[PDB]
Amino acid sequence: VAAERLEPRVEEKDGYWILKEQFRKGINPQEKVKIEKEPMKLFMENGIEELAKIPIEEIDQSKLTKDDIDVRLKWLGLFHRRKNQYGRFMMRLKLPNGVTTSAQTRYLASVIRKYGKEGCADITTRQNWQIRGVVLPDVPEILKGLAEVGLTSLQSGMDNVRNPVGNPLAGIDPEEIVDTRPYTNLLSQFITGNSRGNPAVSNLPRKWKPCVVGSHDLYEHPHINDLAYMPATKDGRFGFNLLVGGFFSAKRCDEAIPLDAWVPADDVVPVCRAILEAFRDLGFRGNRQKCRMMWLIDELGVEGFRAEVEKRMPQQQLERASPEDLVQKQWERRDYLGVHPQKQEGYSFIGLHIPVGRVQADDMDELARLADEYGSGEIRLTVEQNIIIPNIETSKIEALLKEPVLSTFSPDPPILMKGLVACTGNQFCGQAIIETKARSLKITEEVQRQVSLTKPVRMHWTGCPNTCAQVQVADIGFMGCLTRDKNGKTVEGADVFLGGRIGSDSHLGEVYKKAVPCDDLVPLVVDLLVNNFGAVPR
Ligand code: SRM
Ligand code: SF4
Ligand SMILES: [Cl-]
Ligand SMILES: [Cl-]
Ligand SMILES: [K+]
Repeated sequence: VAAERLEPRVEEKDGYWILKEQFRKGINPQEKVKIEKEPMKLFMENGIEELAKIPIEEIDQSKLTKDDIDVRLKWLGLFHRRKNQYGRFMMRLKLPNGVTTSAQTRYLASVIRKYGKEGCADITTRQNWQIRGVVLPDVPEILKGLAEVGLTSLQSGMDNVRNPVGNPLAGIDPEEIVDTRPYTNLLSQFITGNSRGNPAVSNLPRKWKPCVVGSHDLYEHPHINDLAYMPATKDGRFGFNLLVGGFFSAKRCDEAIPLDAWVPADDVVPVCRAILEAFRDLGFRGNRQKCRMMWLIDELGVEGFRAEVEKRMPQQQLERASPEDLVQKQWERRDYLGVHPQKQEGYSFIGLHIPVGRVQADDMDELARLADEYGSGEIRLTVEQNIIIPNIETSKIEALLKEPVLSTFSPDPPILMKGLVACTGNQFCGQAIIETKARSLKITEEVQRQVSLTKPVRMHWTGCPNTCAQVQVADIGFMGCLTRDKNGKTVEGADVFLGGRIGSDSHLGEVYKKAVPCDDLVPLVVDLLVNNFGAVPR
């Protein structure tokens, strides 16, 4: 690699970071949008106030403003559902470590409630909240309301740092390695500039995902993150070994690889900054499918990339990885649904199943009520789109289990439901090829009616090749497609994936059978479960 390849391609100009004039040739259309107007100005210079007053029909009449609502607003966590819910916006938060409060939950519920049939909310595969139904004129007030309850939606979509994922059992599990909350909190504060915006990390070549590991279970899925912090002692000091480059895409799925770097615990933010600066400064900005950070690592080689991180560390120091980390390979992933004792004597947490992560305003209020009556007003989200309510005095559990809402959001649903994960799908998502959430519930219910089993089989349903529901991690995965019935009629289908493993012995699954009509999946899945997962016909 020539020395010229290492010239930073962006520069700071008036508080924002822009592509240098000599690096603008051949860039993709999204890069052109970012050059035409800095997206962060919508928040940091309050551009949203005037934009929100323009009728959407007028907005659509000029490229600049249409790009504002369809592209730039994703820097404020707002996602125009142009195709499938025209004029409405999904809104996505920062929620480091999946931690929310009852007050925040009620606030989000009050927002979606206003929108009636156009509103609802979802737990995401990054243990995050999305709300739906938002209209542009309400955006300024919603931004204010979020801030009032201690939430931000900054930099949650497009070419930004995604929600920092941590251990859902952080601080409460007798078996945790290290509480991940302080680190995910710090990362979120760094990324968003303490909820004011951080332009230094908002003009990346592409999305970028971080997680901090604190569980032997590896609930955080470090193998699929762009940066994963693996807890490790080195020379008698606590810190993290670093894995880099994990990502999924239609084109390519790759597990994270060692950077061959260890940092002391206090260097979590400095090294996040150094890696992001290297990616920002040096990453390809052509074909969007070749812009994720792993592509830069392949171009420079991992050592070449490492040197770029190192030069951007304070005092330009970056130690090599510790030979061992603290994660025990002898481990069985633990079910967190149901009632479990905390490390604090006399306290329990309860994991509740949220069917395909979907909730209405009334459901959110009820969950918030439970967290107040039984817990400490805290609700935690998980990457399987479930919830945990921690800090419940154990003597209260008997009463809790009798609460009517637990018949819907159950501490002990059937085993296949426990592991079921599904993306948004075509109810709202314009990329989706099929409907996912309703279909996956229906099929899973029919399958479980036919077979019993004891193995915790994890089924993931994703609506298109973007694989937001991570079919490549599933025991059985379903990727949306259109296919044909016996008469040659167009029908919704799924490509079925097998072979995904999580935890320390991770592995990426691959397509096993293409183009199966959705109406034909039940017998296929029943047979797979009996033949490969020890299921028994009822
Ligand atoms: C909500 C969520 C799925 C879910 O039901 O939980 C989702 C939703 C969408 N994703 Fe994603 N992604 C979700 C996690 C993921 C993950 C999984 C993960 O992070 O572990 C991936 C695969 C892992 C990865 O990217 O490395 C993922 C891969 C993408 C991709 C493909 C990325 C690529 O490099 O090609 C896009 C489209 C793109 O960027 O080209 C996409 C684009 C989208 C958009 C924003 C497209 C759009 O504007 O319509 C989806 C919004 C639909 C909607 O209305 O909800 N989404 N997306 C997840 C929100 C996470 C969060 O809170 O931030
Ligand atoms: S996998 Fe496809 S259909 Fe599902 S939310 Fe992501 S982009 Fe939409
Ligand atoms: Cl996005
Ligand atoms: Cl759309
Ligand atoms: K769920």
